[PDB]
Amino acid sequence: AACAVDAGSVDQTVQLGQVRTASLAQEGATSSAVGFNIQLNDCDTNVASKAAVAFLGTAIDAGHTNVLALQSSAAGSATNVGVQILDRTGAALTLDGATFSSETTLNNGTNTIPFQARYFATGAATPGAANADATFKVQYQGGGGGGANVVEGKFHVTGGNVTTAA
Repeated sequence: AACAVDAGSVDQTVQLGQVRTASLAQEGATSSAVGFNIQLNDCDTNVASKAAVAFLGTAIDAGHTNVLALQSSAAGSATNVGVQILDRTGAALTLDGATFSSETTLNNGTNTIPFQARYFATGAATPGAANADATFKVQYQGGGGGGANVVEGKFHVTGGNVTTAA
């Protein structure tokens, strides 16, 4: 409660564009990264000096706990690729709702915590839609153990497509 999550951040979406299978041909290949942020308003640094964000979603498998599984689709979604959420240090965050981003240091009032989303291949990707969803929670570093916003934010990736094309 040191801050409030901006309503525009509480339910938001990133679109990653179109990716070639040739660009996701082996584990660890990545698509281009697109930025987003979590905006906090009305921050009171009497209460908290720093904020961080954790993300929860279904991971693609046990060996890739920081890769978000894609939603199924009638036409067949891409396989061997999911979505990563990168914090300000470039690290992809484990999607267990308990692995927090590095901290953003706050001023009073409005602050933005920067992130990126990208596709990450776990193998040789195959073509199809590549949409994903996650939830997020904001935690503060402040007195008495800090605090947390009671809101559960929603993050979405839509408009994504993996194709086999030149």
